[PDB]
Amino acid sequence: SLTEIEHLVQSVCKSYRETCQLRLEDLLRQRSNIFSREEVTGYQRKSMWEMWERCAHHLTEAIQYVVEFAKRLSGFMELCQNDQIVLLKAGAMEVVLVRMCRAYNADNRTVFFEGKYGGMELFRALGCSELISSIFDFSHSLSALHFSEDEIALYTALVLINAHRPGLQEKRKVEQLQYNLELAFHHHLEKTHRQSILAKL
Amino acid sequence: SLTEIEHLVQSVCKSYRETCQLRLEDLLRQRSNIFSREEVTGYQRKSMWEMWERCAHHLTEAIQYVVEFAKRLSGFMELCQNDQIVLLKAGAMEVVLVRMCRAYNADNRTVFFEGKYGGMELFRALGCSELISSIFDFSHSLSALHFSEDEIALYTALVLINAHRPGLQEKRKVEQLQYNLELAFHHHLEKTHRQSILAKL
Ligand SMILES: O=S(=O)(Nc1ccc2c(c1)N(S(=O)(=O)Cc1ccc(C(F)(F)F)cc1)CCC2)c1ccc(F)cc1F
Ligand SMILES: O=S(=O)(Nc1ccc2c(c1)N(S(=O)(=O)Cc1ccc(C(F)(F)F)cc1)CCC2)c1ccc(F)cc1F
Repeated sequence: SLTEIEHLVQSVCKSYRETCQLRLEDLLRQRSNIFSREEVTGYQRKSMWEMWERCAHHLTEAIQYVVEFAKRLSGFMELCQNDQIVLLKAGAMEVVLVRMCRAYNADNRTVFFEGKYGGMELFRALGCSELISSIFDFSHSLSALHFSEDEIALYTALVLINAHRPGLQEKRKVEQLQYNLELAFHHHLEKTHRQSILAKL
Repeated sequence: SLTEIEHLVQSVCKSYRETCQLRLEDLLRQRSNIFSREEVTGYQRKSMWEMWERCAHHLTEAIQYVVEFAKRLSGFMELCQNDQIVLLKAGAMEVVLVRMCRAYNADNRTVFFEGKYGGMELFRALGCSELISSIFDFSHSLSALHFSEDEIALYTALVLINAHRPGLQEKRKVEQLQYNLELAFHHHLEKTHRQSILAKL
């Protein structure tokens, strides 16, 4: 449990990288590529039905990739079908949300969506202004932690692999996986000098 | 195709009745059982996260029952796995919405939700006031058609079994199912003297 834990970090990070939808360098570069008023207006003039379809498609894709990420964690495939589903039900949306913070630009308060960056107003046709502001505020406050890629990988791993979830058959097995991931997270934070973030999550 | 079509109506209606979540008589009776201010306030004070969980659970249940209804239609099981999924993806939410009109009371503008009736304000914590009003307006306008149970059964059947859906392997097979359901719908409307509704949907 020294080279074993160092392989778990390498593994979690690789599983994350190969199941992240977008490469970070493209997300950062594309910050300058902002939707015009004309384009934003095009999205706002879409019917409530059309927009919900579009946005539901993207969410579904995002969740699929989170499933692929979960399957890639050591031990996740060894859980009974009930537990796999429970952990994904309790964890997926939180992982999508943390993953989305990468696509959020706190400087101008925009997100990457369908190839360009735009603000909350993009989603006006959905009729969820309050919900969308709360999603943006979450991203905003999470972006102030300046999470590295490797940190997202390890942290989203711990979000999914949570033994406290209601409905779980094998609490003890999940506890072991969780514990190994906790060791992995805290180890990588020690070597990178980033222990300070533990207090503020 | 006279006793055959009369058996299809009986069949569709029975499949609907055994996959409707709530009996209509209970829905109508429970119209008088309205949430108090105290109870409505309890829902509004729930966090955005808590309410979304609750409402997502109910939606998921509603969709499950719509799946059971689809499987119960003659020919639906005979479609390849791709087509089954396509038709459910394109149709489910529309069926949920039509089914929900039964739980909507146009007289006081309330819906049945978790055991009592309440208005739009129940869902304030979700942050989707615009979306929720559009759902209520849909129910409102649909409730003015005064759809019988048998009519919902046959109409929701035609919503799902639509050959025009993008992504379909066996367009010709779905066309045959659709056509039989169209015959069944129009037949039942003839015998019940309710041809007038065809113009206004
Ligand atoms: O390409 S996206 O679909 N763009 C995007 C970026 C931000 C948002 C939305 C969509 N949407 S959406 O409805 O089309 C899909 C969506 C994404 C995330 C969430 C979240 F609440 F779980 F975070 C909900 C819906 C509205 C909420 C904010 C995307 C999805 C996941 C991700 F990690 C990054 C993304 F850019
Ligand atoms: O017991 S319900 O869950 N109560 C109910 C009645 C009306 C609504 C909601 C919930 N919700 S919800 O978010 O908790 C579940 C939901 C139900 C229907 C739809 C619809 F848009 F597809 F119609 C969306 C969400 C908000 C929209 C209006 C229910 C679900 C389906 C149904 F056909 C009848 C119901 F009463």
